[PDB]
Amino acid sequence: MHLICQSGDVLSARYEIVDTLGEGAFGKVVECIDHKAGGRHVAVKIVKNVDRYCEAARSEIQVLEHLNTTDPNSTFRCVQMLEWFEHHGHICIVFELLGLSTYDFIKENGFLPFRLDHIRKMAYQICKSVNFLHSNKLTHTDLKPENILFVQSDYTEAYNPKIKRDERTLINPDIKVVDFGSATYDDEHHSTLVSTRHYRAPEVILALGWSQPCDVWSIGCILIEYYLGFTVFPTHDSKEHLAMMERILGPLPKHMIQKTRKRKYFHHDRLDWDEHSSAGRYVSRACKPLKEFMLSQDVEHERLFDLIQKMLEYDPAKRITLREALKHPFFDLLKKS
Ligand SMILES: CN1CCN(c2ccc(Nc3nccc(-c4cnn5ncccc45)n3)cc2F)CC1
Repeated sequence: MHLICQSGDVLSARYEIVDTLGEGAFGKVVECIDHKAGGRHVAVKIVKNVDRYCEAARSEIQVLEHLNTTDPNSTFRCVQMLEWFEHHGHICIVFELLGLSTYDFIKENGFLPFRLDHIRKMAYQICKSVNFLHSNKLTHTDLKPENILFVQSDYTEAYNPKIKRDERTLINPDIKVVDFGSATYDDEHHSTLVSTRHYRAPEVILALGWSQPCDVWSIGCILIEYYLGFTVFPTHDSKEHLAMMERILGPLPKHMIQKTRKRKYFHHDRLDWDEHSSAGRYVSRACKPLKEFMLSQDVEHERLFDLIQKMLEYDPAKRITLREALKHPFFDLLKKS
């Protein structure tokens, strides 16, 4: 992989590598000068030569040709793919250049949460963009802070004596959504497993089928991370996740516990869980009812926490849609002149 990129390398006799932006399971994204587009800077994703990622990359291109044709102005803030190509048998996708991820900024800002007026603007653009997928019979399936990128990443730094550390604040918190490698059409085959551990919806964990709603869950989880600076679901393990869900959101619905073919996770009608074990005590300590995480009782926090609660509905049918989410009172303050 690194054998196929170094600063100075030229790709498709067009793109000159100046910087690695970041790496991942997929491969790496590099910043390039495009010599045949007036020296415009672009991001190029170089995909690991594994069929798994090869397949993912190829569908990502078909989804983005679709989204780009449907929204040529990029009004719904999906990342714009400019073109793609092959370099030593690795698939390469060229995008408009974006800054670092909402995850990166949190991490670099000392794992501090975003301030609320930024969460509102970011939550809206995430909901508008992902709803545009939902309007076009697509589910992203893999929403997480890492896959939400800032257009501009520039920030001011200032010492907050409220928290006794230096705090970084975005100038422009505008975001776009990336990684359509896992995006599935309503008419296409649905994988048994989708989404990253912490942002997996309960319908997905319990193998009850999934669709647009499994995205709304993930967003719910994103907005908590932004509010706190850490996930409220810190775990790799499936059963542990449901146990944390139970402590924060309350008991799983009767019908979902009934219908699930993953009966490994249940003992009659309750989660098969020794609360007095390694994972057990950890959950009792690390989790509490959702509303006990609110840092303020200010009206603006409660209306955010009402949306998060609506997004974390256990039943995907009842679960608020993003068309409704965009109407929620939390966003009234964006629409005031
Ligand atoms: C530890 N962090 C270090 C920073 N990393 C990082 C920062 C900025 C971009 N930029 C960029 N621009 C346009 C498009 C894309 C993009 C398209 N598709 N994808 N897919 C997955 C991830 C990014 C993108 N990325 C890229 C970076 F990797 C992430 C990992």
